[PDB]
Amino acid sequence: SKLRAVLEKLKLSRDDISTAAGMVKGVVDHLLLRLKCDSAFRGVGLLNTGSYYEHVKISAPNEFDVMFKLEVPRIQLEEYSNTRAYYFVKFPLSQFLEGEILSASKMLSKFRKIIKEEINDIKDTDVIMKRKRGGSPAVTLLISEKISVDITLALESKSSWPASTQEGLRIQNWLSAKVRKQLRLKPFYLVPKHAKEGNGFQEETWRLSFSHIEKEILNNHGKSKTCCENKEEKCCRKDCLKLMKYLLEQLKERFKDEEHLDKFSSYHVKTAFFHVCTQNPQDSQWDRKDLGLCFDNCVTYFLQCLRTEKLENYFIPEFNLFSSNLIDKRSKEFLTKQIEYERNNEFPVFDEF
Ligand SMILES: Nc1ncnc2c1ncn2[C@@H]1O[C@H](COP(=O)(O)OP(=O)(O)NP(=O)(O)O)[C@@H](O)[C@H]1O
Ligand SMILES: C[C@@H](C(=O)Nc1cc(Cl)cc(-c2ncc[nH]2)c1)N(C)C(=O)c1cccnc1C(=O)O
Ligand SMILES: [Mn+2]
Ligand SMILES: [Mn+2]
Ligand SMILES: [Zn+2]
Repeated sequence: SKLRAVLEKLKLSRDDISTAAGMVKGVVDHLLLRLKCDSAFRGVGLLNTGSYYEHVKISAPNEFDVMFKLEVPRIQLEEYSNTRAYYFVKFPLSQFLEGEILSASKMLSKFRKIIKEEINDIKDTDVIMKRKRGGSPAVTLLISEKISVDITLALESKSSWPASTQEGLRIQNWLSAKVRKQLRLKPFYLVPKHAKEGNGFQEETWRLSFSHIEKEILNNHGKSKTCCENKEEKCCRKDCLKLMKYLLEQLKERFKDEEHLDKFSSYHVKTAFFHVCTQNPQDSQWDRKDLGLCFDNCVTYFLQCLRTEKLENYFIPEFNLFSSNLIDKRSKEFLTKQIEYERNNEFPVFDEF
């Protein structure tokens, strides 16, 4: 009942949703219209993604994610240095070429410059652009000093997914082989997040994103097509993800003056959650009346990922989110220590008083 009380606190206010939805749509639709007036971005379209649109945003509707997608015909990908997730793109767009290479940094720079200029002309609403966030492919706005919106430029390809995904998306026993085939016929996206190059970055490179598929999975998440559509099939999958997100969010807030938790994000618990869904494919393994055990399942799986330093990207199995190339052993051991403490003491970080 403690966890149910936490979930109640984490629910979004209907009034907050109403106000935030109206503000975000108005700003983003406006910016989409304006971007379409530039010769480079004339074909851009909108794709809403991330936790708000997955219905697993917690506490307040104060952070939205949207892709501004662009279909570039005759796209040719080249994997960057066996990184599995990062690619060169080979091809109004000549302004972004460096050779035959379509430079991710050049496109993102112009994207940001246009948005910056357009929000300066917005006089009816309080809209500012936040300082660049290291390693982010997004341009981030703050509306009314309270609502953050991450706008990510994304190249769209309707080609077959890259070979690094061949063994990913292992949903056959959970969501079915038919659905896996259907999802892999959808487009994929490249976002301007650059591969590491020594102490710097390979500024021409793009990164694969399957944020849209993650949304498809979370909003059609049951083995039963009617999971969570009736009183007899309410599962606790989304509640477990919300609780894992809150656990990480609260620990990051508490330990914010440490650096050890700075490299963890909600995508780590999202990825681990998808793996637990693969391991537990039946809706009967996610019964509402088993919330406590299901959440403990999720926590101990995440702990094992930290201990083994293994957290495969759900779509790209050879991309290890917990590689020591990305996160120090010391940082993973530190997070392990804090989560173990929370588990062993019935999650005091969840308590308001
Ligand atoms: N490390 C990553 N690798 C791949 N995709 C990522 C990564 N981080 C974020 N994304 C994608 O970008 C989306 C938006 O990121 P973010 O706003 O951090 O997460 P979120 O899922 O919306 N959770 P939150 O906003 O904390 O409630 C995620 O849902 C992912 O699809
Ligand atoms: C680490 C970094 C990052 O790598 N994000 C990322 C990586 C990839 Cl590969 C794809 C996409 C994507 N695909 C579609 C839309 N966005 C995003 N990050 C998590 C953020 O900057 C961040 C921080 C706080 C809140 N929100 C975000 C955010 O990203 O929304
Ligand atoms: Mn988000
Ligand atoms: Mn975001
Ligand atoms: Zn369900």
